[PDB]
Amino acid sequence: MITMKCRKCGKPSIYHQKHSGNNYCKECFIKETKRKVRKTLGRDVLKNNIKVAMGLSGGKDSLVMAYLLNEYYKQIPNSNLIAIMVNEGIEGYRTDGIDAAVKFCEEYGIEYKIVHFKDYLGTNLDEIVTMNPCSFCGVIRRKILNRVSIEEKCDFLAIGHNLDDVAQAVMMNYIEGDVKKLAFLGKSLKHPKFVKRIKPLEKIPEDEVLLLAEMLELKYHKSPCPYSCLSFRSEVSDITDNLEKNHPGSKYSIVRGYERLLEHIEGECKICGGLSATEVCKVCSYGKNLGILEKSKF
Amino acid sequence: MITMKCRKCGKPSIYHQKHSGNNYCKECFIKETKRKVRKTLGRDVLKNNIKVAMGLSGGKDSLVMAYLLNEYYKQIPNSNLIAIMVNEGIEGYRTDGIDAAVKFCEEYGIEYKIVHFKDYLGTNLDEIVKLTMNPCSFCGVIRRKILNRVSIEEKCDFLAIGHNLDDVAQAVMMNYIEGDVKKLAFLGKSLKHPKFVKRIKPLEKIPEDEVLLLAEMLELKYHKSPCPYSCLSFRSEVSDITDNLEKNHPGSKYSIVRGYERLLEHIELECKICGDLSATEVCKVCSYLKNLGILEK
Ligand code: SF4
Ligand code: SF4
Ligand SMILES: [Zn+2]
Ligand SMILES: [Zn+2]
Ligand SMILES: [Zn+2]
Ligand SMILES: [Zn+2]
Repeated sequence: MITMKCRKCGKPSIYHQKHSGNNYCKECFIKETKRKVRKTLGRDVLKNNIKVAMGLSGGKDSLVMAYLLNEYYKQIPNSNLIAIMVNEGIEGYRTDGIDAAVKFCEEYGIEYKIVHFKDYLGTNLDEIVTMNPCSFCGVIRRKILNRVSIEEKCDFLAIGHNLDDVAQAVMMNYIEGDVKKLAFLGKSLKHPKFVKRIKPLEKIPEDEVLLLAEMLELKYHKSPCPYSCLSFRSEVSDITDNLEKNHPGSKYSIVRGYERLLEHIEGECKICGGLSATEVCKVCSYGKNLGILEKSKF
Repeated sequence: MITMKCRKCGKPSIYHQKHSGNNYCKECFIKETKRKVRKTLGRDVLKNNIKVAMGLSGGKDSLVMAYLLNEYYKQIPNSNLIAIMVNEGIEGYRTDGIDAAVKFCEEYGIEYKIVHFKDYLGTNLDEIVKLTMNPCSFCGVIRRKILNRVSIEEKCDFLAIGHNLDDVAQAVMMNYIEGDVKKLAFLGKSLKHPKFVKRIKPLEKIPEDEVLLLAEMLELKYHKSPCPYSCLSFRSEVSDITDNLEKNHPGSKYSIVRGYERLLEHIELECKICGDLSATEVCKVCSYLKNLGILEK
């Protein structure tokens, strides 16, 4: 009686979903991942007369998200999909990673747009003499992607964050005790054409994203950062992993717990563009330390 | 340059506070622990014309908290301190635990009151017949209601509980991992309590290691008090998470707690025969009180 046949077709299985206790072959795993992503996005995102910008970085996540989104919008006529790669401009890596994303876009017919850090910002790599490097990079990338999505007049900005990436970030915000970082995430419903950040992979674990990348034979590139290595996220990932390894569905209950939390919690800027308040811009804080550069509003 | 002299007096040290990177001798550590507890309680708790009931269970925490509170209220003329021991009646050796707590109350002159679970309707002489849920949860929930009803009976202003920084960081993390917002809703709302006696935790910001070190220096005769009918492995797993986080990032337990304190201040704000209620449906928090036990007027 206790075998390993597929839950949907009773055929030999390739994946045992440790959370649910369900076995899935190649075909049934792809179908249930597509179903879960279709559920995550909803009918507001998956419909006609919709333009979706997507932040691609060459890794498994971006390419897996890019492939799934393309499969849906391929069978929708007036529903465009644009790919944005943001070249940080490092002497070490970054050059490799975007190459795998560009070659994917060519092979699958996705309109790509490579935008550089050394364009919107004057300095390509490091503001050496003081201030956090990995954070600075992520904050700017978000503002660049928002500005490119507005420029291309996109309805949504798709980001390849998986359930592990979200569970880690939630747990990090919990361990750090950040309520100010939790506050900025609060006002993210619908704002002045401020392109809505969608995460199609938000409920798919890293292992499933990786397994889906292997089965689709997607030529993804890891691209390790030569100027940033935060050991806290790798420590937090081990916490969430060991929690999942002892209690299946921990990562989901951690995330669902933050989703419920964010519901029950209660353009302003200078020169550039609105994000929260005028005061002294959080992005232009590092800009003030050097000198303000091109690309701004009226 | 790099020695080990005391941060407050420059004398050889007995404790290295791994989170602050500071060193304290016996006298300076006792003084900084007393200062932190004085800070946790405030002027409203540490003043004249108040009575403080305190849940004692015989362990280092309850005795350390009982000793500190007694030191303060000893010099305060019009302020009282009552100790309440709750024998759950769940057989085994709970008696040896209360024995250490009673013998402290005798040696230090604190008015003690031993109250039973069986005395407040039911039995619980191992009642679960064939902290998270079912046996361990039901015990903790009742204990709270018994302690509240003994404090009301003695007309106390506050109910002191021996929860330490480790105890508090773990519970917060458990509530985070479980994703409980309904259990988070119970905390707060009832901030303007009518009949409910205010639950104070003097040890709330003192880590378990400091509480234990303070117990050793004061030569307190505390009892181990182990449970023969409850062992929840999740809290022991969570404690290891909070410990390994502290061991790699000093002050993690405090930032986890301070993060929950800041969260609870910016968050969203029928029980027949007994009472409690306060924006809650059916038995409020009373696990059952129906069929298996009943017994009502
Ligand atoms: S790891 Fe590198 S590319 Fe990623 S946010 Fe940090 S600095 Fe930027
Ligand atoms: S460990 Fe034992 S005494 Fe403590 S709450 Fe659980 S059942 Fe009650
Ligand atoms: Zn199948
Ligand atoms: Zn700005
Ligand atoms: Zn000293
Ligand atoms: Zn009741």
